[PDB]
Amino acid sequence: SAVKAARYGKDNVRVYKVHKDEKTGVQTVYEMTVCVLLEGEIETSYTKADNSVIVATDSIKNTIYITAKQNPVTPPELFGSILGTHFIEKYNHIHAAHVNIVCHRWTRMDIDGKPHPHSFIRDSEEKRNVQVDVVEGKGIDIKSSLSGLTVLKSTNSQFWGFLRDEYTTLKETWDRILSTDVDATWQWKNFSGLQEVRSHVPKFDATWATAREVTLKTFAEDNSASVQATMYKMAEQILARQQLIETVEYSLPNKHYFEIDLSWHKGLQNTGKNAEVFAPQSDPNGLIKCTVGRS
Amino acid sequence: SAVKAARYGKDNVRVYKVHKDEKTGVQTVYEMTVCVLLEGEIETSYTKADNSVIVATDSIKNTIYITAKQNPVTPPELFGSILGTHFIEKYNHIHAAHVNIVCHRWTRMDIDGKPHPHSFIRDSEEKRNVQVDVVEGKGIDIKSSLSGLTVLKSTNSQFWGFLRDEYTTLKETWDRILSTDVDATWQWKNFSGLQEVRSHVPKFDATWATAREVTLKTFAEDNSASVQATMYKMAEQILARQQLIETVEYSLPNKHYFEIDLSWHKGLQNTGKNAEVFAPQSDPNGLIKCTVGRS
Amino acid sequence: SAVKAARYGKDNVRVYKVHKDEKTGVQTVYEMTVCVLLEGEIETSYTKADNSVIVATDSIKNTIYITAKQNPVTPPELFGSILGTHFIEKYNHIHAAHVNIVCHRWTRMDIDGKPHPHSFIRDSEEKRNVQVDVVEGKGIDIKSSLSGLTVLKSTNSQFWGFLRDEYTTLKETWDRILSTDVDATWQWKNFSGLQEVRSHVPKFDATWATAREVTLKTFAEDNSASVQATMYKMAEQILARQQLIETVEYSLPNKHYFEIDLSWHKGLQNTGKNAEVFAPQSDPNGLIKCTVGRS
Amino acid sequence: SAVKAARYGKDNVRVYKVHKDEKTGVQTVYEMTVCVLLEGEIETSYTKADNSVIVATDSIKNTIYITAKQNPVTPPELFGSILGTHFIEKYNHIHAAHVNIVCHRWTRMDIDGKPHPHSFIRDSEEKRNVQVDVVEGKGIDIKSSLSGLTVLKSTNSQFWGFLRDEYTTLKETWDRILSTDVDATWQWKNFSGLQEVRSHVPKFDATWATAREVTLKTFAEDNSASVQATMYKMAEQILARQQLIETVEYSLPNKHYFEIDLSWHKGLQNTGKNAEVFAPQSDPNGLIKCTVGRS
Ligand SMILES: O=c1[nH]c(=O)c2nn[nH]c2[nH]1
Ligand SMILES: O=c1[nH]c(=O)c2nn[nH]c2[nH]1
Ligand SMILES: O=c1[nH]c(=O)c2nn[nH]c2[nH]1
Ligand SMILES: O=c1[nH]c(=O)c2nn[nH]c2[nH]1
Ligand SMILES: O=c1[nH]c(=O)c2nn[nH]c2[nH]1
Ligand SMILES: O=c1[nH]c(=O)c2nn[nH]c2[nH]1
Ligand SMILES: O=c1[nH]c(=O)c2nn[nH]c2[nH]1
Ligand SMILES: O=c1[nH]c(=O)c2nn[nH]c2[nH]1
Ligand SMILES: [Ar]
Ligand SMILES: [Ar]
Ligand SMILES: [Ar]
Ligand SMILES: [Ar]
Ligand SMILES: [Ar]
Ligand SMILES: [Ar]
Ligand SMILES: [Ar]
Ligand SMILES: [Ar]
Ligand code: NA
Ligand code: NA
Ligand code: NA
Ligand code: NA
Repeated sequence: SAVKAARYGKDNVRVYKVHKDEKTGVQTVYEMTVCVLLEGEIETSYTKADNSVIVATDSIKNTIYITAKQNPVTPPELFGSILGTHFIEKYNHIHAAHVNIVCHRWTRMDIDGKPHPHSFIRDSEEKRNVQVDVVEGKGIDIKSSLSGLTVLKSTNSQFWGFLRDEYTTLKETWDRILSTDVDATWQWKNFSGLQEVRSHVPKFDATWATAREVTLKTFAEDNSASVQATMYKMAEQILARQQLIETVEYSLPNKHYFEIDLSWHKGLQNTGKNAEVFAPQSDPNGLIKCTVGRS
Repeated sequence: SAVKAARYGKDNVRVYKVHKDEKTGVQTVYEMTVCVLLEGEIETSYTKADNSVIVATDSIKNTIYITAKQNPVTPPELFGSILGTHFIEKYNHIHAAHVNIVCHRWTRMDIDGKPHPHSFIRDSEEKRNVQVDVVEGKGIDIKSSLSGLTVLKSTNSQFWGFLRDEYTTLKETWDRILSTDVDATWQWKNFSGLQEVRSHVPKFDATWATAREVTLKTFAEDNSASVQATMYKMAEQILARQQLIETVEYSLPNKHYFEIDLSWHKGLQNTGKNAEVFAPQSDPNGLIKCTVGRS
Repeated sequence: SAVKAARYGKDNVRVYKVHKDEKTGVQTVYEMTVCVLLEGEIETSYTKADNSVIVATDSIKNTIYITAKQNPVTPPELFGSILGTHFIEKYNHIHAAHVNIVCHRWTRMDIDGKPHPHSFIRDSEEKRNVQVDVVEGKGIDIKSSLSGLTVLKSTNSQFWGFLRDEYTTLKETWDRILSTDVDATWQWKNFSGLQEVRSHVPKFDATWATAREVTLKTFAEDNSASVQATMYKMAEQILARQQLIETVEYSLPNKHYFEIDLSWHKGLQNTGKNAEVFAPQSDPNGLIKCTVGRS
Repeated sequence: SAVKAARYGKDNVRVYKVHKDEKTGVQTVYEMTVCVLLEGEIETSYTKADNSVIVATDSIKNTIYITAKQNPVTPPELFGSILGTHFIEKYNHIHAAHVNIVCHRWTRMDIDGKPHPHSFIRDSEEKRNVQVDVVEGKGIDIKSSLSGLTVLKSTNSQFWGFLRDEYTTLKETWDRILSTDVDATWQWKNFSGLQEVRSHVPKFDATWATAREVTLKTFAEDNSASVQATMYKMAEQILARQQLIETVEYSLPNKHYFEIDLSWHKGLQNTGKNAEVFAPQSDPNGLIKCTVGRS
C-alpha cells in the first residue's frame, strides 16, 4: 500500500474582523468561515508515525487568525491567495494550500432612513464563496461563487415538448411556478501568483456583483423554456461581461410546487388557470447542472 | 389510568397561495407552514379504539388547503382564526383548535430599480408566526411573533457591575460586540370570536411592523447595559404603541464573539482598543428572557 | 410597564466527563448538553441597568463544569438536582434554577465479541433528557424523557372507522406501515429537596429503562387501531410500573409512507396486497399527543 | 459560449421497499434516497430551447420506483448498476447515468430476546452509500462508502513531535481523546457492464462489512500516533482483504475535546492525569484525508 493522495488542515474556522474609520466613526464588519488544507511531502505522517512533517491543524488555525489581523479579509479571493501563498512559501515541504472561504452577510441597518454606523443585519442566508488553490510552481487557481440565493417566480416559466414514453406521466405546461436555490460558480484564468492576483483586485467584487445581477435579471425576465435554457442564458451573459473568467457553472434544484385538485370538494376550482393554492414539495427535486465556456 | 390531556392533528403542512391582479398584471405570493391540532371529546380514540371521534389528520390537511382557497391567507392571525373557527363550528365534539402558522419570506425583486410583477427572493430565514387558539366558549387567543432576525452591533454594548465571586472569571467591559437572534412575541387581548377578529384586521400587520421596527432601532441605538436592559426597552415601547396587546415577550441568545490574544506572535496587538479580529463562538450562548406587561 | 416574568442563564453548554477505574482499566464516558436558567429578584437588571443582581451567564457556565468535576454526572436527574440546588442555596436572591440536560449516546464498542475498555460509538441520535426545576420553598420538580427514538413496523397497523364527511379522502385500511419518532416524558412526584432525590437514585435509570422497553415492545406487538390507541397502552403500562411517576406524556408524529400506483406502467401491481415499494413522505405528518395520569 | 459539461436528473428520491416471506412470515424493510443524473446529447436543451432531448426528471423519478418494483434493491451497488444500465440502453442519446444511493438503517428489533418479524429501529444515523457511474462503452464505475459512523476513544491516542515554530501553541500530548465521524470509501475495479457486476454480488455486502469491522477494530485498538497514522492502517487492511478494490479513501474530522483548567477555582485539579471534565469543541475541527492504493 502507498499513499496516492493526502491533504490535511483545519476546517470550520470562524472569523470576524471589524474595521473602524477615523474621520467618519463608521464601522464595517466581515465574517467568514475558513478551511485550509495542505499538500506536500507528508506521506510519512501516514506511513511511519512521523509527525515531524506535520504543521499542526492547531497552528494552521492560529495562522488564519494572524493572517486576518495582518491583512484586509476582503475580497475573499485576495485573502485566500495571501493565506494560501503563506503556506507554500513558509514551509519547504508543503507544495499546495487549498483555501475555502464562505462569507456571511452582515448588511448595515438603515435606521429612520439613514445607514447606522455600527449595526448590521444578516439579511439573507445567501453566501459568497471562494475556493483558492495555491500550488507551488503552478500558480493560484480561483473559483468564486454565490450560493443559497433562493428565488421563486409565480408565472412565465414553461415546460413542454419533452420526451414522452411508457415512463412518462408528467403533463406538459405553458405556465408553472419556478423556484430554485442558485449555486453559480465562475472559474478565473489561472494567476501566476500573489502579485498577479493583486493586479486584479477590483474585478473580484465587480464580477460577483455582475454574476448576481445577471442571475436575478435573467431569472425574473426570461420566459423560461426550461431550467436548462434559463441557466444557459445567465452563464452566457456572465462570460460576456468578464474576460478573466474561463468557465461559469450553475447547479439548480427544481423546487417543485404541485397544483392541488380540489374539485372533489364542492366542485372547487383550483387547477389550470384557476390554480391559486399549491403544495410545495420538499422532495424529490429536479437537479439541473451546466458548465459553459468560450467557443 | 385516564387521559388527562390530548390533542392531535396535522403538522408541517406547506401551503403556497398566489394572488393575480388582472388589471395590473401584478402577482403576489404567500407561503406558510401550518399545524392544526384539535381537542375535544376524543378520549375514547385513545382508550377504546373508537376512531369515530377522529377527524382524520389527512382530512385536517385537506381542510387547510380548502380554507386557503376560500379565504385570504393574510394576515396569518386572521387566517388562523378562520381555520380554527371552522373546526369548532363544524364538529360538535371538537372544543378547541390550535393553529400554528409560520410565514416564509418572498420579497418582490427589484430589477433595474422597478419592482418585478412576479419574481421574488427569500431575503433571510426570518419568520413571522402566529399561534391561534380557538376555544369553544372562550373566544380566540392569539400570540404573534417574529423569529430568526439575526443582528450584530460592533460597538456600544457594555457589561460591567455584575456579581463577582469564586465562580466568576468574566472580565468587566465597556465596549464589546452584541449579537442575537430575535424571538419576540406579542399576546393579544382575548377576542370574542371571528367577528371581532375581522374587525381589527389592520392592527395585525401594523403591530408586526411596529414590533420589528422598535426591535431594530432600539438594538441599533441603545448603548446597552446588558441584554436584559435593552430587551426591556424594546418591550416597553411595543406595549405603549398598541393598546390591544397585553404582553410582549423576548427570548434572546447572547451570541458571543471572543477577543483573540495574538501577543504571543510577533507582539501582535489584538485586544482591548486594538481588537479587530474575533472568534465567533457557536456554543455555549447566554440566553435571556423577559415577559413585560402593563403595571 | 413591569417585568411579569424573567429568567436567564447559559444555554448549549457541552460537557464530557470520563471515569477511569484504576483496578480494571475500564473507562466510561458521559457527554451531555446543559442549559441553566435562573429566576429571582433580578427585575432591576431589566428595569434599572442593575447588573449587581446578575450571576453572569459566563459564571453559570463555569459553575456547570465545576459541579460536573465535583459530582457524578449520572443519572441526569441527580446531576440536575445538585446543580439547581447549588444556585438557590449559594445566592440569596435567586429563587429558582431551571436545569435542562440532554444526554448523548456513547455505547461501549464490542471488538471481537468483548467490550473494549475505552472505545465508544454513537449508536443513533436518540437522547435521554431531564428538566429539573429547583424552586426555593417548593422542592424539586423533575421531568425525564427519551426522544429521537425512530421506529417503523411494516405491518400490524390499521386505521379504519374514522369520521368521514365532505372533507375526507383518506381510504380506510386494515394493513399499513406505522413509523414514528418517539418523544416520551414521565413527570416525577415533587421531591422535598436534594436529600430526598438522592434517596431514590436507582429509580431514575430503571424508570428510563422501563419506559424504553415498554415503548419498543408495545409498538412491536400491538396490532394498532390508531397511533392514539397504541400510545395510550404504552403510557398505562409505564405508570403501572413505577409508583413515583405521576404522569406519562407521549408526542408521536405519524411518518406517512404512501402506496405508489404503478398500474399505468406495464400493468405493474403495487397496491393493497401487492404493495412492496412505497414513497416515504417527509411532510406533512400526523401529530398525536396524550398525557396519561392515574384515575 | 458552448456547453462544456451538463447533467440533469432527479435528486432526493426517497424509496422504501418491503419483502414478505412465505414460509416464515418474516418481513424485511429497505429504505434509501436516490439521485440519478444523466449525460449525453442534451446540449440543445440548454442552447436552443429544445426539450425534445429531455427525459423528464419526473420520468426519471417514476423510473426509479418502477425499477425498485422490478428488482431487489440490495445490495445498492447492484441496484444502482441495474438502474444506471437502464438509462443508457433505453435512450439512444443518453451516454451516461450517475446513480447515488444513500441507504438508511432499519434494524430488526429484538423483543424479549427474540427478533421481531416486522418491527425495526433506526439504530444509527450512519449511512451506507454508493456512487454508480454507468458510462456507455466505458463500463460501470462503482465507489462504495460508509459515512456518519461517529466514534470516540477516551485514551490511547497521542500527538507529539509535530513542527514547532512561531505559529505553534499546541502542546504535545501522550494521552488525549480522539473522536471522529468516519467517512470511508472503496473504489472497485471498473466493471465491463451489468453482467460483470452480477458475477460479484456477494462481495458488495462482504466488503462493506469488512470495511466497517476494520475501521472499528483499528480505531479501538491502535495506540494512535496521529489521525494520519490510524487512518492509514485501516486502509492498508481493507485493500489487503479484497482484491477487487483499487483504492481506499478516508476523510476524518478531528473532533476536539479540550481540557478545562479549573485550578483558578479552589485549586481544583482537572488537567493532565487529573483531567476528568472536558469541553467538546463544536468548531473548528482538524480535517485529515488520505487515498491509499496498491504499490
Ligand atoms: O492527529 C492529529 N493530526 C494533526 O495533523 C493534528 N494537528 N493538530 N492536532 C492534530 N492531531
Ligand atoms: O401535480 C403534480 N405535478 C407533477 O409534476 C407531478 N409529478 N408527480 N406527481 C405530480 N403531481
Ligand atoms: O448582557 C449580558 N447579560 C448577562 O446576563 C451576561 N452574563 N454574562 N455576560 C452577559 N451579558
Ligand atoms: O475572550 C473570552 N471572553 C469571555 O467572555 C470568555 N469566557 N470564557 N472564555 C472567554 N474568553
Ligand atoms: O393513527 C392515526 N391517527 C389519526 O388520527 C389519523 N388520521 N389520519 N391517519 C391517522 N392515523
Ligand atoms: O397514498 C396515499 N395515501 C394517503 O393517505 C394520502 N393522503 N394524501 N395523499 C395520499 N396518498
Ligand atoms: O425545467 C425543467 N427541466 C427538466 O429537465 C424537467 N423535468 N421535469 N420537469 C422539468 N423542468
Ligand atoms: O485546551 C486546549 N487545547 C488545544 O489543543 C487548544 N488549541 N487552541 N486552544 C486550545 N485549548
Ligand atoms: Ar473575517
Ligand atoms: Ar433556472
Ligand atoms: Ar400561503
Ligand atoms: Ar439586545
Ligand atoms: Ar457529562
Ligand atoms: Ar404508536
Ligand atoms: Ar428501497
Ligand atoms: Ar483516526
Ligand atoms: Na513550499
Ligand atoms: Na365544537
Ligand atoms: Na436563594
Ligand atoms: Na444510450
